[PDB]
Amino acid sequence: PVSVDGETLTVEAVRRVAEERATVDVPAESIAKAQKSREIFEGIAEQNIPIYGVTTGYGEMIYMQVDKSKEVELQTNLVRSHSAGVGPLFAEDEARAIVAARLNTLAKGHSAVRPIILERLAQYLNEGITPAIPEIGSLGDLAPLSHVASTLIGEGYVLRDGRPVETAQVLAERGIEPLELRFKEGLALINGTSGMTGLGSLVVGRALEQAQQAEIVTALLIEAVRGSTSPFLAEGHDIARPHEGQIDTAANMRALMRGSGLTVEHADLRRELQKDKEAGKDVQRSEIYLQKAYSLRAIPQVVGAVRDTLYHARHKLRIELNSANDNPLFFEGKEIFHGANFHGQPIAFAMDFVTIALTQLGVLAERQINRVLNRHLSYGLPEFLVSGDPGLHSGFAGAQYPATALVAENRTIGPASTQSVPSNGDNQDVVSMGLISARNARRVLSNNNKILAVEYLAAAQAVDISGRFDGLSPAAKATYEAVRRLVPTLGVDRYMADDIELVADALSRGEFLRAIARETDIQLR
Amino acid sequence: PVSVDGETLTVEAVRRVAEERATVDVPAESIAKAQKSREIFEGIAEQNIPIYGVTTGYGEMIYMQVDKSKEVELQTNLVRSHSAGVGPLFAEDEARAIVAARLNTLAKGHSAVRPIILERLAQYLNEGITPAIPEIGSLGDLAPLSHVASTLIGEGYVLRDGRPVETAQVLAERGIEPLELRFKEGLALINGTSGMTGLGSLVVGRALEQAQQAEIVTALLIEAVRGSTSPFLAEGHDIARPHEGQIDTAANMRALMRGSGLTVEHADLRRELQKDKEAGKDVQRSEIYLQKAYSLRAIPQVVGAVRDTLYHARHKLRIELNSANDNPLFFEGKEIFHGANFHGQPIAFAMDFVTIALTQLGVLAERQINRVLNRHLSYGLPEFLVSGDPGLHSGFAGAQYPATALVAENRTIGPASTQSVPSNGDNQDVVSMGLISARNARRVLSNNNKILAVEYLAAAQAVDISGRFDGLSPAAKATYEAVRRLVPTLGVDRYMADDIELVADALSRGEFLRAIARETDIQLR
Amino acid sequence: PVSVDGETLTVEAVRRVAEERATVDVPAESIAKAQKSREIFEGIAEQNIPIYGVTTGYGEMIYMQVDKSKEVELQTNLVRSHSAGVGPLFAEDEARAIVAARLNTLAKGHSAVRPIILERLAQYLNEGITPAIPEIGSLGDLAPLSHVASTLIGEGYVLRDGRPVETAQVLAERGIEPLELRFKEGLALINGTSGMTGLGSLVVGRALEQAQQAEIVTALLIEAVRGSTSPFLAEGHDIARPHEGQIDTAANMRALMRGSGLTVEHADLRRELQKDKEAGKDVQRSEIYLQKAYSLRAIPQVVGAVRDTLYHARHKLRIELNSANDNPLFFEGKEIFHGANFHGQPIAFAMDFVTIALTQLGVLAERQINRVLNRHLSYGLPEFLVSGDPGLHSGFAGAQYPATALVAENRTIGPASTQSVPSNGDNQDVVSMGLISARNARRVLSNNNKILAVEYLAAAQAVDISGRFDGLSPAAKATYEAVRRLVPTLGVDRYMADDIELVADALSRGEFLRAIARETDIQLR
Ligand SMILES: *N[C@H](c1ccc(O)cc1)C(F)(F)C(=O)O
Ligand SMILES: *N[C@H](c1ccc(O)cc1)C(F)(F)C(=O)O
Ligand SMILES: *N[C@H](c1ccc(O)cc1)C(F)(F)C(=O)O
Repeated sequence: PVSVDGETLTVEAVRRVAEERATVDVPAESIAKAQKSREIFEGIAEQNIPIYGVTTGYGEMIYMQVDKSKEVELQTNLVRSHSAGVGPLFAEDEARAIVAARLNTLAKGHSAVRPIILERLAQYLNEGITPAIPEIGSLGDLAPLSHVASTLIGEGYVLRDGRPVETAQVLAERGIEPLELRFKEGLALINGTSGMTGLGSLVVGRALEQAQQAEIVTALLIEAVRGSTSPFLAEGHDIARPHEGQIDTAANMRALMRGSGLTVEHADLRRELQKDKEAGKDVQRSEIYLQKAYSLRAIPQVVGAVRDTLYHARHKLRIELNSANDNPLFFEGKEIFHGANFHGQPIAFAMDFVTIALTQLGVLAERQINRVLNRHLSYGLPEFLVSGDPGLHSGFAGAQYPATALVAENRTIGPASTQSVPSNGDNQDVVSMGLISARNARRVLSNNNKILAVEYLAAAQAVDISGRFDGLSPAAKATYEAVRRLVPTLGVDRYMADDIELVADALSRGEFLRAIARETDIQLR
Repeated sequence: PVSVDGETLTVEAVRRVAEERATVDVPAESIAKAQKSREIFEGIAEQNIPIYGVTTGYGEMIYMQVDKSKEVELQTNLVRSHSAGVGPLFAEDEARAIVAARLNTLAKGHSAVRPIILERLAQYLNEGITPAIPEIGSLGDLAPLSHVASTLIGEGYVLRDGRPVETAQVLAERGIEPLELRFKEGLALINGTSGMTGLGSLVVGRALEQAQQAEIVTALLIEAVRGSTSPFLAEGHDIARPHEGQIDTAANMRALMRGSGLTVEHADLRRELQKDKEAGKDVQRSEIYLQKAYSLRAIPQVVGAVRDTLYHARHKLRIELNSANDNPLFFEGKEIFHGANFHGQPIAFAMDFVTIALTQLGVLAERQINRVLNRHLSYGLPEFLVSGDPGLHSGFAGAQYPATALVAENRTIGPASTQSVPSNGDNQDVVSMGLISARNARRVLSNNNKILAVEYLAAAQAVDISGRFDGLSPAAKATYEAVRRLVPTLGVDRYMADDIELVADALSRGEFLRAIARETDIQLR
Repeated sequence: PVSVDGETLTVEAVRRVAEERATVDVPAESIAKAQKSREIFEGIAEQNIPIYGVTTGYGEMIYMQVDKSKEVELQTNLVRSHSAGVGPLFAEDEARAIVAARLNTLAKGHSAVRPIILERLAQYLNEGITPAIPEIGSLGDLAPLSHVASTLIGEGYVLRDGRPVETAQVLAERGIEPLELRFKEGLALINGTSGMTGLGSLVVGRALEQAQQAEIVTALLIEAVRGSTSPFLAEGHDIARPHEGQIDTAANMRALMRGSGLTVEHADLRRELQKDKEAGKDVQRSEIYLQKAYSLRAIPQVVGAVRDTLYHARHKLRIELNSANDNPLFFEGKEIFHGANFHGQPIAFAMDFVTIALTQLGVLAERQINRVLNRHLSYGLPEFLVSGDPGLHSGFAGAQYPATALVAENRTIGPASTQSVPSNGDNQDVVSMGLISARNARRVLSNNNKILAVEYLAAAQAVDISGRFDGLSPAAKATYEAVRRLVPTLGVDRYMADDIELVADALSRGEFLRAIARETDIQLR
């Protein structure tokens, strides 16, 4: 079970609830802290004193004072008038992550909402009731969260087999009686960063697994091309350049290639090269390369930088997940806090940074593909990995194009966290556009799986063409088998699309990270 | 019927074939010119002389000389090895536009393909056989066109109710015997810009209708707010600043508001303002604005600039549609032309420019929405168009957000025509990424319909709140009725998403352009 | 004196050396380490053992084996052939930061450089010999570092009065004998990230001061328009949403407005509303805003997010400064390390994020300017801060434009860390472009000072027009006076460009941060 206590929720926890339908539980302590903050708050709203969104209009219309006698209407009109989302609907897991983020937020106890709201949200998650949430509308997350809030009151739509269905129907067929929003409840359900933070959580968690799966195929490729292990030696990172991510990537690369009979040690390389040099020449040519190209050597530095960005994003997301990103807020013994914790700037930036970092991860993976397919660049491998008569067959020549194209495409994706546009009578004069940033990172993550899919297939192909299977390390063999289990060796030319999408789906499921765990002792950071 | 003669095909013609399933016909003359270019070419290939893609390997593997005895295999291996597309599938109309563009290209007669290829392509279009074409893979359009070529040989997949189905099955169930590719036919079917040019055609055609529909709601809005007609007077454009698009937009605005009883003439404005000024004051305040804000005045200049960009794009597309964008090429009495007419740079640029122009069209539409919803900015209209008790009801306050958000999103879309990345052993060292550019423009076009949807609804709402219906011009009344036919006046607050998507779908169908044509004499440029 | 030991250098220290010309000293322990490593390495090189860039060609030409008899020539040809920088030259302070970063890198003792090289770079810094370094060339920093390396051997140019002067002459004048590059010294000098790390250090250090100065004006503005203090209450951050930067910004704002007679507490706002309301009916309008717009309420969340980004960048830069970003590397008792520690991905990413963060800092400042100039949003202040008769005078109307334009300009600056382009026979197939990333950030930083300059002038003007000087807090009176000491109150309209440039310059040297330190007891985070 996952404890949604507004204090200890983690990015991985969110993914379990969202992706693996893990049961959720709001601890008694959170319910208690919620019921008590609600109790006090109600006594305040009963005196009809000015409170944003409770006894006043919303946004710019805050100058409008509303009498407590309207309590339920004010909250309902809000949820309805703001359910203005457009575009595609979020997938089931994305919608669950968002709902989980809003629940954790309210579970912190400063939102002044009745316990049944938390209970009803936890119920929807546990009973598989997923709101239909359109992706566009959030300025950074009113619209998206309004569609969620709608379902709690028997309105809006819920997801069922990919399509939206009236909430009223699904609820009636559940024996669940919709709720009636009271003081501040409508506002609290929609005034937060749960959309960008929920989706961001999924993206960053998966981004880290992608970094791992990139290291996994990179290792296999390095073995298949008989690269040097020098670039990954601990001294060059742990000692000479202590960036956390760099140290982690190098450690993972050393572990992945451990036991390989194909990789080369620097000592052997220079000795081999030394034997190759004559004594009378001041300058002489050699076919031996003491060092390989950047794409097969600067891995610790590049993927490591990506990891650093991802670590920073996860840290921000963890703080956010367990924060009262709502307004106004309640603190026992104090005036009602009127601030802007609903402003997603910290997540907007974090996700924009993830978009950039993942784009470079893809750039690296595509150049490695180029490396293995180019005869002048690959170590003893036929052009474009053609196993038969080249020219007559193109081998992987056509498969490189989608990878190359996705790099160009990811590069057309610009930062959204800096594109605020003033709205609502200039009341919202500076916003974060955070959910766009999150959707941007998701897109790159998705495109990267396709790029990586081509690389995984190319690597497995490089293995059988060279006849180097037996030399592969235990991990490389596991990776190879995982690919071959999905797609066979490329003999004559054939329709490629199905094979690529098959491997890319596997990557999106973390299937290669699983193969390593299930087939080796290796523990990847 | 649409004549696909490789000489006179127009962007509108492509849309008819693609969107309205208009019958296609390859004229006897084109078939003749095709059979004759094929005849001669065959005599050339029979001498086993070096010809790219016919008797040699493809791309970098052109150094590989292939014997004519392989004819069919070479062409088939090519189509299969290059069907490496990934991502979503193009919709039925998009796939039809692409196929139509490839047919027109071959119909020009310099591709040296057998007539049955043209006949079979025309057959697929006329019989409703739509290839399943994944959107990603083209470097600017091998992969996408390879998926098309696959279906001609009974391979790959075809679209059926949104899903891909094996071509072999569908063909067998059609009594159609797949084709067998011969000398150069596989290469000719995939070596062109038909993907970006086919999709570009649809986008630009629809872009022009969007410009018209933006002018339509802008006119209604100007009437509803009682704006001045001064900005649209012919002298200010036809004489003072002769940009084609500017002249066209102003002419359309004058025609649309013709007969309005709400608009104001400059003469009346200054007279009204003159009566309002005292004689003893050197400087005095007034609530009268002789001029309105840019969003309700710089329409000719802004939408006109958009039109200019769109006119330029359509011109490029028309030239491209009727060009031999293929390689190598055949010209009677000459050596086989080995060039690069498959390079989509002219379309890549054109579509990137359309992406930019349409983004600004959206920027303008969103500020007009802001204009009508802001009490301090709208002419005698309640805040956020709330017809009842503001504050208690938010009216259109929540509806502005998706429009504002889409502007920010369109701004994160960067040019693709400059992002070439070298591939295929540096053989393709400079590409255009044109299909990405085309998909970029499509996205903005799609987002703009949502922005416009909010504006159309806001305008109709501004009409009933002000009680100005009776004053609307014949065209404004037609536009108003068209909206009300889909969505009712906004009384109390209510779920907005459905209403917005309903109007946006209508816009994507050109429903408002239709209302004007069907309800008025007005002829819009 | 700043200790350059390759272990403890800080960004702050880098600035002292670069901006304040603090003296540099390589500690004896570092000299001893470098000496020992040099002697051991020399013994290895003397045996003609294959070592990258010592006994082999460079980059792709690593396959060329060069005899040790060409020691000096090899290192020298490298520096010359790579001194291909173009574009403007870095300023004195920027060039010193680059030299400083390189010196610290070599001082770590893993570069196998003779101690004299450390001594000479130190001497250039301590004696004011500044390399003329072209800003463009680095793929991320060979070209720019090669121009620096050139000056050590008496070649290239030295900067003087913004003009380049042949090094040989300068050294001849100062009485210094150029050095002769020995094994690996040419490569060690140019094979690192000192260009982006040096420049990045200055930028990040100043960016933090810019965040402080943004908080300083914002505090003054808030007092000038009597905004609420509820948004900065500790429990809303320290407790509710503990993002480090957010907590710091709130804490700073709290300290800045302490002792103000103009700011209002939420308790007051609600009491004023409670009284303004006369419970006769349910819904009523009020002129009182219980909460202010985002630009005056979301300060901790937005500037806090910027701080978070800057803290991460500073942390990455601190690690990088004290790293052996060079290749190959010497580790006693171990094989020579052949990796890629010269790859700037970690800093390239870091600076791209700083570019993004600062852009948003400017977006916020520009909207705050819009706030006080717009009569509908200023809260009683005259339109455009005109003190005389509006219309006849425009006041600050024209001054807003450069600020607005700069926001647009900063948004046209895209990430560079993702724009790698393969070069050098594909040996450098994945680079970082980090120096471009650092210059992008410097540009936004510079542009922001202009935006803030207009805001500082507008704030002070608002103080004057409202006659609220006496009600200002101590910090606010100090900020106000600092401005007034440079620019007079705006009476009649007048040329504004000199006034803005004067305050923009004051901001670039941190004069406002200094006024606070000198006039108050406030210590800002
Ligand atoms: N997030 C609130 C809000 C603003 C505007 C509309 O239409 C709905 C909700 C808020 F106002 F911004 C706030 O909580 O301060
Ligand atoms: N468009 C051709 C091509 C190149 C590469 C691959 O793999 C398939 C097809 C061409 F080579 F570029 C050409 O026609 O010149
Ligand atoms: N930075 C080195 C380099 C590369 C290319 C050229 O032309 C000069 C120097 C290196 F190669 F990258 C290296 O491995 O250090």
